[PDB]
Amino acid sequence: CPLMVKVLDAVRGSPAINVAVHVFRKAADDTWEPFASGKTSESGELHGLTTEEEFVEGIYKVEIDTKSYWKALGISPFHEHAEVVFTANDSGPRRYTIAALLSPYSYSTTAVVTN
Amino acid sequence: CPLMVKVLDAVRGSPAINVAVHVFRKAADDTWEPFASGKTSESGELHGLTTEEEFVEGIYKVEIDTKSYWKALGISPFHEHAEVVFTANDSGPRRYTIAALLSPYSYSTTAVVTN
Amino acid sequence: CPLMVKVLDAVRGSPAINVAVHVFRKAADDTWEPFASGKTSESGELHGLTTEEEFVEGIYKVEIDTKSYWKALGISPFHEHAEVVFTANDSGPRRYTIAALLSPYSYSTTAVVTN
Amino acid sequence: CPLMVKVLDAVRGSPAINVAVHVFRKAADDTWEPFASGKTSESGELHGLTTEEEFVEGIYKVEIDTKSYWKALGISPFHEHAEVVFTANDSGPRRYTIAALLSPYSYSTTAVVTN
Ligand SMILES: O=S(=O)(O)c1cccc2cccc(Nc3ccccc3)c12
Ligand SMILES: O=S(=O)(O)c1cccc2cccc(Nc3ccccc3)c12
Ligand SMILES: O=S(=O)(O)c1cccc2cccc(Nc3ccccc3)c12
Ligand SMILES: O=S(=O)(O)c1cccc2cccc(Nc3ccccc3)c12
Repeated sequence: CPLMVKVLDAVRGSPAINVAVHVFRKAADDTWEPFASGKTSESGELHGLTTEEEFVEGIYKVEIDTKSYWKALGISPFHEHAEVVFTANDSGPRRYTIAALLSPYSYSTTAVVTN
Repeated sequence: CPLMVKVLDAVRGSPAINVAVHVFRKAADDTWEPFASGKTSESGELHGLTTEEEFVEGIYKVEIDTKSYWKALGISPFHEHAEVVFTANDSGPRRYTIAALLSPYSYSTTAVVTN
Repeated sequence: CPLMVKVLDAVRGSPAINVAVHVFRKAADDTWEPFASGKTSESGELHGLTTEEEFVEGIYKVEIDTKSYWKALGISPFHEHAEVVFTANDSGPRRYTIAALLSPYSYSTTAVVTN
Repeated sequence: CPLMVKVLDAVRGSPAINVAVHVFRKAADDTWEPFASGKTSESGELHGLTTEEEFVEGIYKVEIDTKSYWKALGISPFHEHAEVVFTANDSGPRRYTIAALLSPYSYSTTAVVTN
């Protein structure tokens, strides 16, 4: 599993559960092509988006539907979604964990790249 | 000034100077149309992107070109850029300050909205 | 003004107003001695804590009373307070801006140091 | 395991390994009494600090020696250490994960409280 997404709720101090995540890969004509999607689990995690074979070098975009999450909690948010755009590899494939720390008017995003 | 962007370097503890910023607005046909652009000053701030008249209701994307910034400092960062996507002025005109806190493998973004 | 504190509310996207701040300095006997205190203004900022003359070299602790802030807004937060502990002026006098970004179960803190 | 600490390096996008962590419990006379300590593992995690039996309600302080971490990497940091001060329980015991996201001049800290 080369790509994992994790989402935290900073208001409740909990995993952000059932958050939709859409992954896109940048095509040769500079457009965003749908690549993978899912929703975070009870632990706020999303695994099995892709495989090592399919996760080739290139620019990827991870969109996290933060607005719908806050809407379900009855809390007015600022952002439409959180966006994480990055180049897969320098490098030689390894494991990418993208984490998103959510607040209604702020978010932090981190990348842990491990062997 | 209804839209301001501020960028901080969390490695040096200093304003992030000369950071390129591109702003887009979502058109009726669902495409991102160029809206405004500029670079942060010596104080890490970018003003004068737009006017109250031109800053109508809509969905805006603020793209902060973080990769270029880090590379010039000799750092190969994770993200291509920081993205901040939000609905603006849907309850009348407001003033928006978008701040970004930059690390090579992480960023935080905040919004302060005033009436 | 060599020491400034700024506090942001990440739930409301606004300055955190009337937040109590206590500053301490480490004495030669290793105890924390009261150095200065105040509360953030309507802009979320606290100035005039000290002077260049009184702000000598040493280890300082800035205690930001975040729990009291959240409770008044009807929120039971995780942290008692945010702490920021740092050596100051060990390479000559500097100006320090300490910022805190507050969420109920998370905070970020930054420092901008200028000569 | 009622108390877990996790430390991330935001410059390298990696677990922060071999970071010293000291835990204190607030005594009746308002002093900090040493309670538990350790160093983060290769995964940047510290488990087995305490037991459910010993981890009674009260105020705790988790000190993360961030300065020594950056020093070993040859990077000049701002903070002496990161401090996380919190009340264990409202509530009825459960699991506390304290995470710290480290940059040389900034840190974020989060709490995930789970059943
Ligand atoms: O690791 S934990 O805090 O246990 C954690 C537990 C459960 C869900 C999480 C979701 C996103 C990030 C986390 N960690 C995190 C926190 C701060 C910065 C980066 C990642 C989550
Ligand atoms: O405010 S200051 O630290 O003075 C600051 C000074 C200079 C440049 C800054 C750029 C972006 C954000 C800041 N503040 C900030 C810090 C944390 C959260 C949100 C905004 C900047
Ligand atoms: O700069 S602004 O967002 O205008 C801002 C406006 C009003 C109050 C603020 C309080 C603390 C930090 C800020 N900025 C900040 C944001 C991110 C990182 C560091 C500092 C505040
Ligand atoms: O969960 S991961 O990113 O995989 C992660 C992996 C390895 C070490 C980590 C250390 C601290 C926080 C993490 N997460 C985190 C990130 C952002 C906010 C809160 C916690 C760590």
